[PDB]
Amino acid sequence: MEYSNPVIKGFYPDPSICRVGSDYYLVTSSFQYFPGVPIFHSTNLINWNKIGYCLIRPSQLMLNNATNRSGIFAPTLRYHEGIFYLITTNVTLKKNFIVMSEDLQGEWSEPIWIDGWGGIDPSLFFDNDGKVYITGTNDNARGEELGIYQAEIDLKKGSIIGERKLIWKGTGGSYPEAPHLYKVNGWYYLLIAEGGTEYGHMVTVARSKYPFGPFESCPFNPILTHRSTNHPLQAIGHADIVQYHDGSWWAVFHGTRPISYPPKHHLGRETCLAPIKWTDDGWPIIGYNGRIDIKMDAGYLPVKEIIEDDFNSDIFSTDWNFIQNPRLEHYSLKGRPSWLKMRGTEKTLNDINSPTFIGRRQEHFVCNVSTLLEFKPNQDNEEAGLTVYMNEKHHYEIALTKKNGRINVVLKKTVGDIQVVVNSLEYFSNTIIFSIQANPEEYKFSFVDPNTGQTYLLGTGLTTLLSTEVAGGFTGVYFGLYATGNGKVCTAPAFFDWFKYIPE
Amino acid sequence: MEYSNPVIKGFYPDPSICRVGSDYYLVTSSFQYFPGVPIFHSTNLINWNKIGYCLIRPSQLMLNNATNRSGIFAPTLRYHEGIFYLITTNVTLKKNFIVMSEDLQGEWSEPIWIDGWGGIDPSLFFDNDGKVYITGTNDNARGEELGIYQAEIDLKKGSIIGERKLIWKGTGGSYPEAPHLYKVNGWYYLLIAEGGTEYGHMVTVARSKYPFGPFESCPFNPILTHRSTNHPLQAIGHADIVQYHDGSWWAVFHGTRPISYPPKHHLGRETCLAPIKWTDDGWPIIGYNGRIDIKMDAGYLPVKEIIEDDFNSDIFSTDWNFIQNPRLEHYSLKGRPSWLKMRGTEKTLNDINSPTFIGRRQEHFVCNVSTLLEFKPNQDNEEAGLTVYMNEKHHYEIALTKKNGRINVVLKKTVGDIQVVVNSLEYFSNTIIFSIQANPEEYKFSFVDPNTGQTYLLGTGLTTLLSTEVAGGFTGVYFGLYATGNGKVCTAPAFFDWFKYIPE
Ligand SMILES: OC[C@@H]1O[C@H](O)[C@H](O)[C@H]1O
Ligand SMILES: OC[C@@H]1O[C@H](O)[C@H](O)[C@H]1O
Ligand SMILES: O[C@@H]1[C@@H](O)[C@@H](O)OC[C@H]1O
Ligand SMILES: O[C@@H]1[C@@H](O)[C@@H](O)OC[C@H]1O
Ligand SMILES: O[C@@H]1[C@@H](O)[C@H](O)OC[C@H]1O
Ligand SMILES: O[C@@H]1[C@@H](O)[C@H](O)OC[C@H]1O
Ligand SMILES: O[C@@H]1[C@@H](O)[C@H](O)OC[C@H]1O
Ligand SMILES: O[C@@H]1[C@@H](O)[C@H](O)OC[C@H]1O
Ligand SMILES: [Ca+2]
Ligand SMILES: [Ca+2]
Repeated sequence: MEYSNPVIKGFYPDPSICRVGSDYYLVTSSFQYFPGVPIFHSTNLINWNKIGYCLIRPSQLMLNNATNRSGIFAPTLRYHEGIFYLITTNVTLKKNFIVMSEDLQGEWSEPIWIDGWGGIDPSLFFDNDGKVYITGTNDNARGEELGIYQAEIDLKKGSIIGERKLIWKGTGGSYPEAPHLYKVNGWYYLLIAEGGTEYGHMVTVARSKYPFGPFESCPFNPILTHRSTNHPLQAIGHADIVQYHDGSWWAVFHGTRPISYPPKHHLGRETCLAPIKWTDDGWPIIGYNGRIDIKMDAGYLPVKEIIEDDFNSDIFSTDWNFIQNPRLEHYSLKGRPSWLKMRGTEKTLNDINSPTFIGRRQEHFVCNVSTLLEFKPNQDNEEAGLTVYMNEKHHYEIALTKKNGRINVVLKKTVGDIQVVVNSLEYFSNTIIFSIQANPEEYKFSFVDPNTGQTYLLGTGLTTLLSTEVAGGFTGVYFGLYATGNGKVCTAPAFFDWFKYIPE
Repeated sequence: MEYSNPVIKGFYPDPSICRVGSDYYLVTSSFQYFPGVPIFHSTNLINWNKIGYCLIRPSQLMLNNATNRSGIFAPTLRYHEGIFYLITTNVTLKKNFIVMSEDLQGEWSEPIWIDGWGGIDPSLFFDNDGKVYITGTNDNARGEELGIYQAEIDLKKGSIIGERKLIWKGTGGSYPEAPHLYKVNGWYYLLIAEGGTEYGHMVTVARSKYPFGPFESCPFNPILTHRSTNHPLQAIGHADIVQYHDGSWWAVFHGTRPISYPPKHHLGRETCLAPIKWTDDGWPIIGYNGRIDIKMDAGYLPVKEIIEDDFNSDIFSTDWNFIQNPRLEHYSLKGRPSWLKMRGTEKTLNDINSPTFIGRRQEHFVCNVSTLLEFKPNQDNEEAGLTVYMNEKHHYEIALTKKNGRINVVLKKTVGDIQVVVNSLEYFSNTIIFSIQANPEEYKFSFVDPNTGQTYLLGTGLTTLLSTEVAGGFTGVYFGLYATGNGKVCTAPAFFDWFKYIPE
């Protein structure tokens, strides 16, 4: 039996996994998007269902001034004696913290801030003797030696017990990070990432008889990498290990699916799965001797996407994210029941600090995305539409607006410093359907006059100008609904009737 | 004593070196640019002077349909018994060939085509017993096994002697290439590149008692790489070894100087230098145990850029290149003596097949480039100016043109599918000076009214939107003079009085 990588497609980086009984839970990083830290459930490690998010209240998730280069970095999920612990860094705050839950169907606790614990990629390990360890990276603010640092932790207080110790510098790759500590068959294993989360990414491992070392580097490090290969999966690493309930061992990790030359990726880093074998001499081997594939052998794992939101519910679906903390008063499912009402502010998609926007990840190279908008702009600056969005300097949008007192449909692009109106046509109806067809190379932007059903191709745009390599940051493309007054508050409401996401 | 890498700055990839007495000669790849294969001279390996080019006649260099993804790939330079041999691939023709010279101050021979020898990166080795070997890569057209292939060669006939043999697959990195064979202290060394010429690039070496193997992989391969590091020099490899006349050993190779995040480079791949040490057990060590730096120890090498062309000469300087084979009738230094006259055709900078353009490499992150143009366009399509050019889809230009019968100075950009006029101002003089200030992050485009000396900032543009990572291909930015009729022949001549390139 076979499965395909990635197992969670689209922008789902830094996967951390946690087993409870015969069920599995997984979390990913979310940067500037709100709510933060998607959480998934699976029974077979292959098929994952999003249960919701971990950070859903402003007290848990302060994203003022966050961008796709900041906000929430790698989260780690652990379970002990009926309690889930989620530990992560808000890089904008420069703070590490824990939230807790006894029930993933309910909400998580207020943050327990870990004072004086710096760096990114905090992790927790519950040792068999009852001791709890926090492991993490060098603190940049301080200017510490690159490497992996560890201490005992008191979980109630969120405070370190005893001394913080450097435990391993790694094999010598850049950015030693993503540390997780495990104990298997009497050995402590320290699993890390090196090389940076781009084309040099790799997984390395060390072991010791003691939780604080000394750690011996695995003689066949790195144990997983696609560096220096032209494989369709690239930038592989940031791994977390699980033992399935049949006793077999597996790792989750992220990778990219770049296209073009030099390689460029626009779907973000995506969650992948590979089996682990243990050597006779007590080392883990990931995948096919340190390499993985798109099609993989499922071993004994039990093998087994059209999304349509008509805005009938007064609760937002779990597909939606906002750019930073939403200004709640600017979105309404109740103002006009069965529609989403959005109120544009002075902020545009070129601005980092909460523009009026709600969006969902692009999770497929080939898909069709559409929405119906009612919008009657009162003034020339006023605009609402559908965006393909990577960050504040890299986005395309098809929108209704006004120019010299005439309503126009426009295709607009921001790429770096370039802000261009690509095409503009007069439009004569109160509602419009926007439709975007995505393929690996380009987006095609069309609009439909709803009453006639007549379709019009407005223009196209390249996927590669939205790629991470071009745009910067750590994220993937989103499709979003937005409104703006382009420097002034928008005086006209935007009403979106529905949103459809149809993969090939 | 110290030197700085790169030793030849700007677009100078795939360096191959050749010693004759106490003097040294070096060649680099040139892709679609004409003339092709720059050749340099040095006495100390650090300071290189361009002597000219190897491929200067249309018979030697057929570039119709060549782009920055094709044309001339890696060249290798060798010397034997008073004759220089340059061997390379024209990827557009899909042909390998040799040109010969007994005097680098004169021209090279007609091509000797090596029939049936495919792949890229051909190399020559003159064995101590008089035998001559050609070494190269797998032939893609055929669909051969990746690896390094070798045969004996008859140099007069350009034909293989005996059998072509696979000699090494490399260590397992992608694209095993750049092979060179050497014989040192009774061992044959086969030096190659693996990992691709991007962030996974590395140098590996194998040895044998016999020229055709079996080859043993060096136990500490790779012997040079910056993969998985955040060093300012990246993508290092494609090395060629020389023994200096004091007996010390050195390698030349290329690397990039990327900026931003993810890393992006716009100066092309640049030629670097590092020392070699030989181990007691007979293996070469490059640089500081397989890593190199911007500042390097010069050992015993004897340690030791404003370019102004006023077009007084009726011969083009060695700084200038054209896009493919120039249409000679469209450039003149004699029509108006002391000026360069250019005649624009229907072809624009967006077209691959010889637009009217002459250009020189950007060789510094910080520099000021300028020219004076006399241009009186007769029609709206007609345009001449100064370009910052990476390839046909990635270039910025400041130019004089006509719109609705008014002369305007414009800043124009092509980035992927985006073609935009960024700024446009009416202009009232027959001549104009264009001035571009480059820094690592951006180009600033100004014009000067020559008689008044008044300067006007027209706009700016990002370096990263011209980077190789964004644009594609294998080259670096050029600054160019150009003219076009934008779909029609230009009916007005363009006269450029001078060109100045002033590094910081
Ligand atoms: O995803 C953001 C950062 O990149 C690396 O994957 C690191 O482990 C993580 O915190
Ligand atoms: O520069 C073009 C090609 O890239 C690699 O450096 C290869 O060796 C060369 O022929
Ligand atoms: O892997 C990442 C690295 O490449 C850098 O860009 O930022 C922090 C690290 O997590
Ligand atoms: O190293 C190069 C590789 O990465 C690819 O892009 O093209 C041919 C090779 O020479
Ligand atoms: O912090 C609280 C959390 O502990 C509980 O689970 O749900 C409600 C929250 O306010
Ligand atoms: O009994 C458990 C079994 O399900 C599996 O082997 O994983 C660990 C064991 O504790
Ligand atoms: O091919 C000729 C070359 O061999 C000679 O060196 O210079 C003139 C060329 O025409
Ligand atoms: O005599 C030569 C010397 O200059 C140097 O050691 O390089 C090789 C020798 O042949
Ligand atoms: Ca509805
Ligand atoms: Ca002159």
